[PDB]
Amino acid sequence: FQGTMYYGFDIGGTKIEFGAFDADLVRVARERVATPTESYAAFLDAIVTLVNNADAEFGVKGTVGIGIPGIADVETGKLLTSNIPAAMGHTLQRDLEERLQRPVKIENDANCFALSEAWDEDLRGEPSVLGLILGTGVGGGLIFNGKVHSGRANIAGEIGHTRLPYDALKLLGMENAPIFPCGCKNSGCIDNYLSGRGFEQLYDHYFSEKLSAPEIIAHYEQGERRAVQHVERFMELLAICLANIFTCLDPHVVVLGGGLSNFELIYQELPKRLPAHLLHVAKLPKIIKARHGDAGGVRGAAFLNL
Amino acid sequence: TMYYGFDIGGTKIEFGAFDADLVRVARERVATPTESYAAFLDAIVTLVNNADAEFGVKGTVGIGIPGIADVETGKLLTSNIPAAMGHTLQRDLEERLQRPVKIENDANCFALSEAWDEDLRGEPSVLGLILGTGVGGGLIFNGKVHSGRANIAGEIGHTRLPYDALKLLGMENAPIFPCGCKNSGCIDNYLSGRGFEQLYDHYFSEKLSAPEIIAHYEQGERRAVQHVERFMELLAICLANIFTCLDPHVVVLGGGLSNFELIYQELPKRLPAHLLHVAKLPKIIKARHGDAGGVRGAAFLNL
Ligand SMILES: CC(=O)N[C@@H]1[C@@H](O)[C@H](O)[C@@H](COP(=O)(O)O)O[C@H]1O
Ligand SMILES: CC(=O)N[C@@H]1[C@@H](O)[C@H](O)[C@@H](COP(=O)(O)O)O[C@H]1O
Ligand SMILES: [Cl-]
Ligand SMILES: [K+]
Ligand SMILES: [K+]
Ligand SMILES: [Zn+2]
Ligand SMILES: [Zn+2]
Ligand SMILES: [Zn+2]
Ligand SMILES: [Zn+2]
Repeated sequence: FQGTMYYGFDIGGTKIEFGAFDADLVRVARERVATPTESYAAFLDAIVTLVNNADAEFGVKGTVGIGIPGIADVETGKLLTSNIPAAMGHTLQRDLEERLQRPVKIENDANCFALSEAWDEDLRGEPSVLGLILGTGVGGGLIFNGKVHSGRANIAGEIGHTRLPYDALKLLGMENAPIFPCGCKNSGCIDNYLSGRGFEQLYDHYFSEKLSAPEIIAHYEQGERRAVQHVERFMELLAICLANIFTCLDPHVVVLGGGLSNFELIYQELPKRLPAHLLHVAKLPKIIKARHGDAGGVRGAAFLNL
Repeated sequence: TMYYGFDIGGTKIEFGAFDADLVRVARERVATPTESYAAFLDAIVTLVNNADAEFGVKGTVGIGIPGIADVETGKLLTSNIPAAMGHTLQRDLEERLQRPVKIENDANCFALSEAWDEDLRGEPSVLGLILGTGVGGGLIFNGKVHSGRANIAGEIGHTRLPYDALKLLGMENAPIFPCGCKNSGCIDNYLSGRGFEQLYDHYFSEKLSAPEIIAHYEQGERRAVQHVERFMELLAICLANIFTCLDPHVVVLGGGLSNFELIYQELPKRLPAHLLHVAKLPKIIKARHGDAGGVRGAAFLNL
């Protein structure tokens, strides 16, 4: 008999990342199916397919932990997923507990990322860890003394739904700054600026060409003028926004995840640009790239059931 | 054992002595001597010696300061006390008083003492907010203060106005106030009792005190009513941003402006529009130890 198997899902806009971990926490399955962002019955279908297929492959009933890009209402279980309008308002935990006939744990994706990153031996004893996801949206997971702070209403770490601070707006032209609409239905949330999507939207606003983030970064590496101006602006915008956040939270370690965390220039430029925007006595946190690559979410979700 | 706590203020120095059972047995209140650093130091030193002489012992010394002691050098950054800026307070006092001294941020001390109240025992998180000469925060998670990598945790006063607050204040026409930290537009200069006054004076060109403006508001005077409506909305917008980041279970307000009772009625009404749809309000309460939370938290550093 296989024993206990822990399944984790990291749900994104585009793909559902699935992982199965055995009794020793060795990853023994890895799947990536398309995220159905049309039907909700189909979104459920994808999740449900993955668990049953894995059930049949190892011949067990795995536990199910799910990391979602949003929040499950603490009273109703209904989802708020700002960059997934498909899933908005659904009782995901109950609906999956129905279809799968077992308990399901649901947590925010950045919380799961921060939890798994902070449980690494090098970080487990740090007094605080901030996990930041820069993907389709901007999300945070807050760990204090090794325990996730999920907040009054599962909102802790929702830095993506804070508005651009004055010094960022000044950088972007003040009354001429682009004010992007947000999936939360507010406007000017940093979710729409510091994410990989926001990086792209800012380029398009200033330069009127809809390039992807990888394309803009390749142009930057060739020293192309528009991309260089964009990247300079973006690095300063990211430093200003993070300096504000760090003046509030003052984390010991910041771990970055999501697609835009692979832009290596970030780790060189933040330490240079942050000091101007921090208090005189501030000391920089250690700012590091995710140590589990793109798997932090899957692992943290699986490990909810530990 | 006698435990001394000092809460050092923009305006005044609060002193308290707690006996072995933690009963408050001394209370003194001197003005904060913010002209000279010699005079600042002297006041603290006077209060310890006087209390030493009165109870005939050498009590422990915990101090809550409106600022940060550099984690590496011990030098102070006190944005609204230019007198103390740059000084090695802990070592200077340990010299003059010939015993160890603990130094912590004033809002940290306030939050710690408020969070250890029986009513708040077991809350997963507490945010203590000081709205005084400046704006300060103390973050408590599972009963323990998070002081941060460099003793900056909870420095929400030195975050800049968010876009929705600037829009409320006129965007490119919004007043951008200079800050004691040497940045500009920090909320320290807007949501504090001082900032409340500076916003009134910017819009109405009269330098009234916060109590005077509030009294005029209570009479229904037009300028004060406009100001208070603007202020309440500004406070809700700024705190909604902060609560979307921190999502605290309980928010305890302290400092002079926490006595403006309208705040407890208006925040719950005005916060929801600016929070996420699934946000639930934190319990928003007035300090349960009145003006003593800082003194008690400071004293109890040495517990
Ligand atoms: C209220 C909300 O929906 N906030 C979400 C936040 O919960 C989430 O952690 C963050 C990052 O997620 P992503 O993997 O890029 O899709 O995206 C924000 O927009
Ligand atoms: C960098 C700094 O000086 N920040 C301070 C902060 O540490 C402090 O908690 C806050 C409140 O203090 P107050 O009782 O009004 O005099 O005032 C802010 O200005
Ligand atoms: Cl004060
Ligand atoms: K989060
Ligand atoms: K603080
Ligand atoms: Zn938003
Ligand atoms: Zn190209
Ligand atoms: Zn400041
Ligand atoms: Zn008057």
